[PDB]
Amino acid sequence: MNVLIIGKGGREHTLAWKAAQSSLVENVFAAPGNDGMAASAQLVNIEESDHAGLVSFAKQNQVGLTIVGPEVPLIEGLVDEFEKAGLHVFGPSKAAAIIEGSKQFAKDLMKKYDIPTAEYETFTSFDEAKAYVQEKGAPIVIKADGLAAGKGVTVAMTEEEAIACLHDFLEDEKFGDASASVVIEEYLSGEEFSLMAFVKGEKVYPMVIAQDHKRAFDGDKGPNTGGMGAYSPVPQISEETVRHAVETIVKPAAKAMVQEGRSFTGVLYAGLMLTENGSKVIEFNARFGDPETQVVLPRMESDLVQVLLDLLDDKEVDLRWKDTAAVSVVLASEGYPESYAKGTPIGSLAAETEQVVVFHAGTKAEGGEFVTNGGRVANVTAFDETFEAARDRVYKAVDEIFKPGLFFRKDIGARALKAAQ
Ligand SMILES: Nc1ncnc2c1ncn2[C@@H]1O[C@H](COP(=O)(O)OP(=O)(O)O)[C@@H](O)[C@H]1O
Ligand SMILES: [Mg+2]
Ligand SMILES: [Mg+2]
Ligand SMILES: [Mg+2]
Repeated sequence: MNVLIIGKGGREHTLAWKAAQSSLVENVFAAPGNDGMAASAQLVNIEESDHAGLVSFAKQNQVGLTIVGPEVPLIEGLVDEFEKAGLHVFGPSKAAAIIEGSKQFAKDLMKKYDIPTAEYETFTSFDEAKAYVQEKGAPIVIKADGLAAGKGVTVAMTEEEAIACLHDFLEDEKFGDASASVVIEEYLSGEEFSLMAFVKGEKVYPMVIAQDHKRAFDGDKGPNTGGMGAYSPVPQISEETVRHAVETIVKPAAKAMVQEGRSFTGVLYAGLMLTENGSKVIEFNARFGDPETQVVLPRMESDLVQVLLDLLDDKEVDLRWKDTAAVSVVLASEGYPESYAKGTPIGSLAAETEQVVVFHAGTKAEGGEFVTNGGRVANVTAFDETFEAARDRVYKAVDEIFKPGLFFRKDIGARALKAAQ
């Protein structure tokens, strides 16, 4: 079988990495992919907005299974297109991807279907939003409805902070139609973790959970990021905690989507907040998370390709997970999240430490080496029998392949490790 992974970041590398270990697969294509990915996936110069060249390529090159990595193509219906071409593909329809694409939709669905989440309202009028902020007071969370790039959530500690954001979103339309509408919801606290699951209709197959550092600098201070590293398992969250969110959140969400003419096949991502009231939904994503995938896929014992195939056909799925833990650290470019440097030489990026994989997020091959090719560059990930073992090993390799121009956090998984004792 030929498999087509789509996307260009660290998640897609892990996908190409895992698919390549599969015994069913003759060829793995990544489109576009990136240059660190090349031992795993024959790259393909079709960009991922290129739904037509992707469909055309896959149709003509006998792709038996396409996996779609990023959410925009899904939100914009790349899946529907492949199915029109008769192509076998893993991911949600444009109708299903709405569960991530419109946060209003997901807030409303959870409400309608009694799924635990922050209390909220959604606004299209700035005046009415502001009056609601002034009624509820701060803390309060201001969320753009549509994608907005990850940089469209503001946790406001003051009403002035909230009203400012409502001004950017609604009066200035910072994010266009993405911010044409706004979710305002209650501030929740606690441990945040990712619960991803393989979903098709009402069938849910949970994956092991992960946790990431969304914040730029150590001690979790600084602007937000797209992930500065993560790890799995999450020791300080019980096994019953997870089994419970699967039954009261994830399966109900899957079933809810079916019963709204929006049946969901793909990866459903529940980012969850374990509050003093129990687990609550911060948000759904409609695909593998980044960088959650880099620490979650390697722990899967099963063949992913076999797994997806049994899911798409409607057969018994045999999903087995490894006991080993994995921990991953992001090497980011100086300036990130804000304006960052492109072109920095960072060497071979290939550690000597064993039981390590560097998944490339932003990198180009140039000069026999790698240049920085993005805000977040690499995902030094390591595996081991227990958390802190793997945690110690990552930073070993972190300290091997590190080159000037990159930074990172030294405290990944540290707070979890402590609070786990
Ligand atoms: N209600 C909330 N209470 C506390 N923190 C929140 C809330 N909503 C979001 N956050 C924080 O903001 C981040 C981004 O919000 P999220 O809803 O997950 O949207 P995005 O798709 O942009 O990631 C989260 O990962 C979490 O750390
Ligand atoms: Mg998130
Ligand atoms: Mg999201
Ligand atoms: Mg079989």
